[PDB]
Formats: sequence, structure tokens, C-alpha cells
Amino acid sequence: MLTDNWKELAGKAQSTFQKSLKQAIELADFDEGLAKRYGALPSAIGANVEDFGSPAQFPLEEYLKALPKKVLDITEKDPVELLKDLKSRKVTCVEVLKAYTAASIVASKLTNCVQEFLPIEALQYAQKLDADYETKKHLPLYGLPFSIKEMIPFVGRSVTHGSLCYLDRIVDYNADIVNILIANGAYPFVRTTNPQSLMMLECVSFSHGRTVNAYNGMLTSGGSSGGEGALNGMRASPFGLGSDIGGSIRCPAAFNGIYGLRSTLGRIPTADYFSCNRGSESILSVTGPLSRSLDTVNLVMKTVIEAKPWLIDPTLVPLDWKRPENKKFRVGIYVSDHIVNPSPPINRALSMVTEKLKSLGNFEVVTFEPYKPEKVTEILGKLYFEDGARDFRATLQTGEPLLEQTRWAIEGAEDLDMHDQWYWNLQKQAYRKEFLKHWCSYTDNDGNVLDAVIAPVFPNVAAKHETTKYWTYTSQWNLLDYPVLAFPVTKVDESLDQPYKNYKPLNDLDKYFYEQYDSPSSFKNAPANLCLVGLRFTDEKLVEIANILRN
Amino acid sequence: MLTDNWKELAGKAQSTFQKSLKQAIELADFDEGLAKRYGALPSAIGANVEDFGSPAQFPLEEYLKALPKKVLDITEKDPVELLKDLKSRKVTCVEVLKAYTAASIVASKLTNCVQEFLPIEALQYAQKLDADYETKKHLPLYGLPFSIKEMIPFVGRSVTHGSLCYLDRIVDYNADIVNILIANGAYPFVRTTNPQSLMMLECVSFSHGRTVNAYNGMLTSGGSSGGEGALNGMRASPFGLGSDIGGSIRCPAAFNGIYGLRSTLGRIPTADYFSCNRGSESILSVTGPLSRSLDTVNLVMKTVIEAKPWLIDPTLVPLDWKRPENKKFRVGIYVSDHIVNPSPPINRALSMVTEKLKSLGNFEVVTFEPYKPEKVTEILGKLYFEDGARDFRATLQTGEPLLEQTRWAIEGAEDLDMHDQWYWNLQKQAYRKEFLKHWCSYTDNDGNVLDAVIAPVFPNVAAKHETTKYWTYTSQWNLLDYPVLAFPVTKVDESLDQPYKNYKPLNDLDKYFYEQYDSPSSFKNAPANLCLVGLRFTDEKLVEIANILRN
Repeated sequence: MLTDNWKELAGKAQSTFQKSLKQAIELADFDEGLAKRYGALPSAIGANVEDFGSPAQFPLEEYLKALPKKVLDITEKDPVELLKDLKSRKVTCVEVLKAYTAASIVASKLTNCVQEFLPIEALQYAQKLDADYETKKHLPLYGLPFSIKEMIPFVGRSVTHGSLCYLDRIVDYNADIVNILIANGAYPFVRTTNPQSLMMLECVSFSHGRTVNAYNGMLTSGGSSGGEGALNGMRASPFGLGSDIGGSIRCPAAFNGIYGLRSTLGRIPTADYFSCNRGSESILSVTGPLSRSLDTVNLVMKTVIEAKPWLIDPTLVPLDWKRPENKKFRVGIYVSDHIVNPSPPINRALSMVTEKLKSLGNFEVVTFEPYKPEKVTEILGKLYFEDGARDFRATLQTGEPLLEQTRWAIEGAEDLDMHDQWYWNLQKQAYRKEFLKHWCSYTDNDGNVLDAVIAPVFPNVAAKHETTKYWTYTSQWNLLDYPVLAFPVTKVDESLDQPYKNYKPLNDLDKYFYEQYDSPSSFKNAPANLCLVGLRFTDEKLVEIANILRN
Repeated sequence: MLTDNWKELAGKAQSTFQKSLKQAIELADFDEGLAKRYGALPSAIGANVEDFGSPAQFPLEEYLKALPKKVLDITEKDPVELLKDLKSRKVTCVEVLKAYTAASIVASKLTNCVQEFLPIEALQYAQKLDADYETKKHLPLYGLPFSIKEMIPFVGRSVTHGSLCYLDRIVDYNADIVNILIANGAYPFVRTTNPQSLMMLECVSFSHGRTVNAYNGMLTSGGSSGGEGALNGMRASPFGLGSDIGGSIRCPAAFNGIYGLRSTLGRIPTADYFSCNRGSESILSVTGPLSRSLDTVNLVMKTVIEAKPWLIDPTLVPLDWKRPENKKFRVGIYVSDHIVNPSPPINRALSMVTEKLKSLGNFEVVTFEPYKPEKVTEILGKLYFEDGARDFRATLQTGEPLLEQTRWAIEGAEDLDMHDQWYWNLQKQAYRKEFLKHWCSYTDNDGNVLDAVIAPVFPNVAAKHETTKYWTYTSQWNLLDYPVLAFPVTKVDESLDQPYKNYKPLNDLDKYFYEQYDSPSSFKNAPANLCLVGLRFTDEKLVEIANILRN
């Protein structure tokens, strides 16, 4: 690592971004009308990484007004549909790159979701893909650009996960999943922001400033894949890759009203990502796609898994990506863990999705009760930072300040002795086994297991900054390693989502979240998403049920 | 102005307040004990600007219990005495700022009297005042913080007078009176609340909610300088600057049992304040200080006038602030205007003050009769809103609701033709001339004019919400532009202040105010104040007579 003063390093980070932003504008080739509107947009980028600017109230509305038909006709197109145009040559690989580059630039200024553009290598990828049209026409993602979280290695770049001390950590390789996607006709064109330590459900770092929600600029984008949620919520990327060890894929997707899949560990390669606590295996992160488009989520998983990634990454299981043949479904609704109750907008989403499933004949819908959700915090309290956060704190030798959200994640971290880790590994495996028995207790008399559970992603829609003080609605499924797909349902409705009256809080933490929901106007136009949870390796059931819920 | 929906804007206003509240708490640096008691105080701030919370029964009692010795030893000290401590350096400017900031926070939660704290610039002010101690110790207000009504421009801030549509009206300058006070060693540290339209003797707006009385949380703070009256009634500010066009300095001062000077127009600069009807000159507002200290009111007046403000504001008169040379006094008592009789607490305040002046040999005391007080309503009914309230109603284009109190002030407003204004300007000047003839009819055989008149500020102590339906006891002296000093006398006494028996009302409006005074318990602990009225530019006589009335 580095030991220079952090203010100098933040400058170096800003320079890298500004250097890539300059090259991107050249690639995008604005006409004067757009250059004018772009110049006049409210920015979530400040003068320094501690200055958070003055973001728009509805960044997405500003985005749709600012960008021309020449761009939106491509970036607003569903990526699976756009792949048809790229295949039939109604649109060029370079043409698509130019539009999405322009979109990401406008998205970058409005939400601060881009850490580094990749226009040099992206133009080379897109140019040769056009030249090779006849031989690569058949590839399943031919011509499609995509975004990658900054923690994902890309050739010749620093990989820092937001820590300034790692700005000299250059890799000469791509992540396995990136090379696989390139082998299938795609290419990365932008690197998205990630926060300090990665262990916050928001997106603040001293490498980029603060990332904000795509639908309401006063709220967080979520985290840790906050850039990914914002960029793909603005539909300025066809899809992106994030990571999820505590909700870091599903929380951004839910806050920005798009799809995000925490895929089951052992399906797609993620270990070559960079994070804190490298070599820690007690609790493992997973990767997975975020996209505006469910069909795009499904196609990336299918494309990656059909490339047989277990022949490059031996931690992976050779299990085909297969659409389920189920005609009937048994589904549970997780109304609350009875520790922190959901805010009205989430509560209405649960009823909406419940009533829709009941209206289809082939769904049996039951209430799903929690199982010792307090044990999630206790076990993850010992295993997230099992070295007592020594590795993370060493990143602060530059003088880099400790963010308030990071404080929550590392407070109480013990430096575990080997026997302490063994104790909590046994606690971890026992809880997983107990929870499976809980899930199977919902099997019916004929032996039909629960296919999926519908649950909140968070006790609320996109949070106000520095208030993501409860993780269980996402970290529960990291402790269990269950596949979870966040999906859209509705938006805040000011008539329907007034605060609960005569509410009696369940505890101090529940009271905090109740008071956080002061009125729906504080979360105007914020998406209310939910998630589908399945047993391990049932990812595809979740996609199929999400398909039905959106038709 | 703005045209966004008003609920979004109320959000931005609350956000501005809440972000500055966060910064104020860090400046004050609560210890664990104060943070605990503060957190558990009953709040007059709601979840939204239409939810008024549940204020304490006696906010001042809770304020004195909640704050530590380290703060109260400063904020309860008379500011003129505190200036000696600041001059001799027994206390630092930063120490005084920290204490009063802490006091204003507790006062803000208990009464809802703060619109925006100013801790960033105040810390800069206090720090450089400490650094410049040797060169600036000689200044007359060295080290003293003060509060300013939100309508008073301060650098870098929006100036809205409570209207949500003006939240983007940012100023790059201070008001003249602020700069003059800074030149003499003072600095502003908090901006206080003001109501919709500014034309109510209460303090309700869609920028802040509802402001309540410092002595009884069920009653109004008064208005329009309601924030100043509550904050200074809690002695959480050394003094404040308000405005007075219809009673808006004396009504807050009287309701909260402190001093408030409506200075003669043309002595102290006020024109650069913001209100509705900018450019209207038929009836002009004035400014002046509010404080718990009579000596502090006098020193502020003396300080600003000795700065020769007519060399910055050419509407002002070069008339020195001079203590009067009087040995005898001739004083009139205004028991009633015979349209609305005062309630028992006010009538007892009049008796107390009469007997005290009569017991001193050098005061001649006579009864003072009204002169066509009905004409006040008639003339001000045409000149307060001479454009037919078009300028104010244009503020409600955001959908911001019209408050009941604002409704009273704008009902019946005509859009005057130039000739109509000429007609009513003549009525105004004739009434002023006639009234002077009335006042001089009290001159004695030797030619000694009446030096001052003692009158109610309102037909009662601090009113119940939405009942301030009679203005003449203050607006009479705005039509005439006479200086008036509100001053404390007594408090409600439940034995002495029972409702009048066998009362016969004078008219429907008198009946309404009689029924409002249901029992002294409805106004428990409410200060009963009066005011001193003088001829134009005799402000100092009013200060000197108040000095005697307090011993």
C-alpha cells in the first residue's frame, strides 16, 4: 500500500476520473446543444471528495430531458432487443458505444456513479467487433457494453475498492467473468464507484465523493455497488457487475428500481475481485448482474454459466442454467422479521405482489415467519471482520478519515483466535442447517417445497444518507448464501404511503426507522422494490417468478 | 420565485434547518448528560410543517432543568454584564458562542423558534474576534452573538419571509444593521422563524411549522417576529432583530415577557429586509431589538445610531441617541380603546404600573382617551395590501395552503388605483395630524407635553392559536409611526385574574375576546406585559421611563 497524505491521493483519484471524463466526452462527440445542457446540469460531483455538490431532485427526469433522441433511442431500448439490432446490423457496435458513453457521462454528473471511464479500450473493443461482424455475429452478447464495479480487476488499472492507499495497486489482467463476457461479444466501458471498506449500504468514499439515487437526489444510491445501482437505474448501462456480501447488489438495485441478482455462491466466478480481508473465507461475497432489464439479467447468467466457468475457476459447480419446468408454485410472503417493521411503501409492495400471485391460479401463497434473525447480526458480527478490522484500519495510515457508515461496520470487531473462528463457523453452519429445517417446515402434505419467499430488501425505500443502520433484510441471505433477486414493484405514492398512525415501535432500532419515515414526500418518486429468495442453486426459479410478476 | 409543488419545497426548508441543526450540535459539543436530556425533551417540531408536535407545558421550566451550569452561567447573565467579562477576557468569544448555541438548540426543540442555525460563520466570527482581542476589545458589543429574523438578509442564504416559493432567492450581502453590528464586535449566530405573509400576530409557516410561547407551550409566541420572541424569552440569545409593521416586534416581546422596541422610522436601517409588497411605501415597517435586558436594548440602539447609519442609508435622520435630561414626567394611562377591553391580567398590569408611578413624586399621571381607533382598521385595511394582495397570493402558486391567520389579513384587500392611494394617503396624513392634536391636548397649564403613554400591547396575554383577531393595540402606533417599547410588568395570578363577573361586552369582537379568556389557568405562567408609547423620535424617553418601572 501507500503512505502519502490522503489529500494528495484524493487529487490523484480525481485526476484519473477527470482524465477519463475528458476522453469520454471526445468519444461521445456532443453536439453543441447537448454540450450546453450538460454544462448546465446540477452536479453531484463537488470541488473535492468531501464536497458532495448539489444534486438534482429527480436526476432521471433531468437525464431524459438532457439527452437527445439520438442517444435515448438506443440506451432506453431493452438490451435483449438491442442485441437483435446489433446482430442484424441495423446499428453499429461503435454507434451503441457512443450512445452509452454519452449516457454514462450525463449519468455521472447527475448521480456521481462513475469512477473511471474506459473509452480508449472500449473504442478498440467496439471497432474490432464491427470489423469481425461476420465471425462474431453469433455470440450471445455481441456488441453490448457493460459497466463493472471498481473492485473488479481490469487490465492496467488500479483496484482500490475506494481506499486511497491502493492507488498504486495495478493489475495486468481482467477478472475471470470479464474475460468470459468478452469471449461472448461484450466489453466493459465504464468503472462504477464503490464506498470505503465496501461495508456500507451507501456509496461514499474518498476516491469519488458521494453517489446519490437515480430517482431522488436527496437519497442514497445504496451500496456497496452504489455506482452500479445509480448508473443502471439511469439506464446508462445495459447491465453491470457488482458484489454482494451484505446486500451490496440487492440494496442498490432495490433503491434504484431495477433488477439485481445475488447469485448462489459457486455459480459464477468472483474470487478474483479485490476487497478488504483478502483470504477471509468464513463469509464469502458473491457477484451477479444488475440491470434495468430482467431479460438481460437472465441472459448474462445463461451466457456466463454456459461458458463452463468451472474450467477456469475450480470453486464453481457444473450446474446448468436451466429454466424451471414447474407449472405450480408455492410462495411465502415475509412480512417482517419482527425486529424492524417495513415502512408503508414496502408494506404496500408486499400486498400488491401478494394479491397478484393470489390472482393467478397456480400460486399457493403462505405467510413466512422469521427464524432467529437476531443470530444473523451475532454471527456476522464476528465473521465479517474476523481480524478485528486490522486489515481495513491499515488503509487509514494515509490519514484517510473514517466515514460514519464505516464506523458501524467495524465497531465491535474482534481479532478472533483460531478457536474463536471455529466456534463461530460451527454457529454459522448450525444456523444454516436450522434455517433449512425452518424453510422445509413449510412443505405441504403432498411434499411440495416452498419454491421462493418474497421479502423486503430493506426496511424502507432508498434511505436518507447515513441512516442504513440495519442490514438483516439483506445480510440474512449472505449468512445463508441463498440466491436473492431484487425486483421492482411500485413507487412511493403520497396518498397511499402516509406514515402509520398510532404506531407502537418494537424496540429502539425500530423506533429509529419509524421516525426516519417522516412523510412520503421525503422519499418522493423513490422506487419500492422487493426481492425473491430461493433455496441454494434455485436462482432460475426466482427469475421465472419475477417474469410472471412483471407481465 | 419557484413553481415546484409545495411539499417538495417544505422538504428543502426542513433539510436546510436539519443540516444546520446537526452542525450546531457539533459546535455546542454536548456531554453525555446534556445529550440525554435534550433527546428526551418534548418537541414542538413535527415530522412535517403541518404537524405541530406536542410542546412542553412550560418550555422555560424544561429549558432551565435541561441545560448545564456551564451554559446557564453565561446565557442567564445579563448581556451588558457579559460584555465586561468578554472585555476583561474572563470568558472567550468562542466560549460565549458555544453556550448560546447550546441554549438555542434546546430552545429550538422546545419552542420551534429557529429556522436555521449559523454555526459555520459564527465560529469563524468568534475565533477571529478572539484572535483580534487586543485591537477589538474596545468595541461596544465585542464578542456578543445575536439572532436575526429570517427576513433579514445574511450572506449566502435564501431570504423567504416564510414563503416556500422564495427558497432559491439567494443573497450575497448582509443587511446594513447586521454589518454595522459586526463592525462593533457582534455577529449573528441563528436565524429565527417568521410566519406566512408576515401579516399575523402569530408564527405559523410552511417553512417551519408552529412556534410556541416560552412560558406556556399551549399559547402563541406572537408574531411576526415569533422566533425572536420565543428565543429571547428563553434567554437563548442576548438580543435579536425583528421587524414591526403591525405589532410584529412588541407582540412577541409582550407575549414572552421581555423588552421590544419599535423604533421611530428613520433612526435605524431596515429597508433592505425582505417582505411581501416590496416597493410599497404607504405604510413602512421598522426594526429594533428584542431582549430580556432593557440595558441591552438601549446599548444596541446607541451602538447602531452612533455608527452614523445615515452615511449608508439615506432614509435615516442624523439624530443622536441621547439619554433625556428630564427630572419630572407627565405620563398618560391608556386603559382601553373602548372597542376591545383588556383581559384581567392586562388590566391588573395597568393598575400596578399606575400606582408605582403615582407613588413617585416626579410623575404626573392622567387618563389617556382614544382618538378614532376604528379609523386605524379602515386606513390600514386599504394600505397594508394596496395591490389587492396580488403580490402575496402569487406566492401560493406552489399550492402552499393559505393559513387562517393570513386569510384575515388579506380578506377585503383592494387593488388600489393611483387616485385611491392618494385618497387614503391623505386620510393617513390627516389622521396622523389629528392624533398629534389629540396628544397635545394633554399638555398642562405650564406647557409640559405628555412624555409617554402606557397601553396594552394586546387585549390579553399571549393568545391561544388562531385567535389574534384584533390589531389596534399595536397597529395604532404603526399607522402613526410612534416609537413603542414593550416591557414586562407581572404574570398571570390565578387568584387575582379570574374572569370579570357580570361583564357586558361592547360589541361582537369584544364578546369574542371576553370568551377567549375562559380562565387564568388557560394562560398559566403567561407574562403580562405593557408598552410605553412616545411621540416620534422620543425612543429614549421610553427607555428611561422603563428603567424606573423596573427599579
